[PDB]
Amino acid sequence: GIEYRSLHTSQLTLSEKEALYDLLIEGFEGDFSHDDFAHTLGGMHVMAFDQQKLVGHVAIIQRHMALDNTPISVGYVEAMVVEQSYRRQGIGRQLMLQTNKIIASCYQLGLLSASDDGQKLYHSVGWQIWKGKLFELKQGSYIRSIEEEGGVMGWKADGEVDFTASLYCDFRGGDQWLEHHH
Amino acid sequence: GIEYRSLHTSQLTLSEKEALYDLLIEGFEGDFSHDDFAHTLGGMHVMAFDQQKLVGHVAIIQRHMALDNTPISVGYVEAMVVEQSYRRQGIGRQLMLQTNKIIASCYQLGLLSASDDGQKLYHSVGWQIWKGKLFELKQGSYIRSIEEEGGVMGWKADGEVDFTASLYCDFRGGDQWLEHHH
Ligand SMILES: CC(C)(COP(=O)(O)OP(=O)(O)OC[C@H]1O[C@@H](n2cnc3c(N)ncnc32)[C@H](O)[C@@H]1OP(=O)(O)O)[C@@H](O)C(=O)NCCC(=O)NCCS
Ligand SMILES: CC(C)(COP(=O)(O)OP(=O)(O)OC[C@H]1O[C@@H](n2cnc3c(N)ncnc32)[C@H](O)[C@@H]1OP(=O)(O)O)[C@@H](O)C(=O)NCCC(=O)NCCS
Repeated sequence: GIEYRSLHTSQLTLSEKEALYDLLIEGFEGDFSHDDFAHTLGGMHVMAFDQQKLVGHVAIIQRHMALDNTPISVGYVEAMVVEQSYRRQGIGRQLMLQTNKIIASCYQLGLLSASDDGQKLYHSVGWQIWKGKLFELKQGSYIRSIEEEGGVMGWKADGEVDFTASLYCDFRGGDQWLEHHH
Repeated sequence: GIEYRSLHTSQLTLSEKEALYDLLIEGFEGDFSHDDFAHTLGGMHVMAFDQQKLVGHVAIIQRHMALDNTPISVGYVEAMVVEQSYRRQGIGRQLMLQTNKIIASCYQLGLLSASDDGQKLYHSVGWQIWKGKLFELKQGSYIRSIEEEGGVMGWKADGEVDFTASLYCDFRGGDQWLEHHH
């Protein structure tokens, strides 16, 4: 069947990294830059394989944030993709359940960014919309990230996380702006 | 001989985590709290083993910082320890060389905190004192971390890192203060 392996970036072979880049480009329909690839590296990769062949991926990146004024360790989930011909068979769900187990063993909180349609998969494995305010650094000072509110979901490993509290994010750059649409 | 394995926190067994806690407490001479242990978890552990037995460790934690106003991905090295009876045989050095290879495959910059005596080991494997200013968040705003300047060393994976530039750190809490000594 499908076999799942969880590997840190440092544990990947060159072959596996090239196959990951291929899966990401194709699965994101060519909207996937060198910075987006760099942005996926440095943490854990949960990967699905059909015999030797990479067919699914999600990354978990460690981030260090503040919940109101208290430090909180975050596992930040990104770059979820399943090869188009392998979709709608539960691989995405399995990737997320493995991801939840990593978060539970390692971090206080899981966070991710999803579109409205995108959210159902995550919600089926326990994720919930973050209700509180979000803040990001802009030219060295915190400013509320209205854009992103409602698009961020979380998953509670540390039972004392208030999803209505304010999160103050670490800097990850990647053009941040508030959309205004008439 | 000594065998080296690099494992993410999520890949450790319960036995291995308990042995890691034991090594850390003993190797840090009982100055090692639950928060200090939590602070070591969530990234990579480079570990040295004598047959089945854990004898050395160092952790690499992903951090996301700003170099002046540009994002920089950091591998933050912490919790280096070798069992006292195994010291002065090159295990510490080997742990650091494995650590440097992780940094080179994953991050733009390695950073760590060392005492004056502590620095020689790191300097023997290419690390250098960060010369620029350091900034940390305090009640939500950046303030210069004078305390820490001179105690932080870096190791350049991304050849365009200016060690005289200002680093703006992510929040990791753990009582921050400037010492004043007469
Ligand atoms: C999002 C994505 C990873 C989902 O992967 P997947 O393997 O198809 O996910 P799953 O199969 O677990 O779940 C997908 C859907 O198939 C349905 N499904 C899963 N297994 C099934 C089975 N045996 N029979 C019928 N339906 C099934 C699920 O019900 C889920 O429901 P939905 O139609 O209501 O959305 C995939 O569509 C993808 O790679 N998209 C492009 C990249 C992307 O947008 N990624 C997210 C970035 S945040
Ligand atoms: C710091 C520490 C990890 C070093 O581990 P180690 O395995 O002894 O390190 P190494 O053997 O690679 O290097 C240590 C010294 O032994 C010397 N040495 C290494 N191999 C040798 C050999 N075969 N023969 C003689 N000397 C040797 C090295 O020259 C180095 O030089 P130094 O005396 O000038 O400092 C260890 O002392 C320790 O665990 N300390 C307590 C925890 C701590 O303070 N950690 C750092 C937190 S930032």
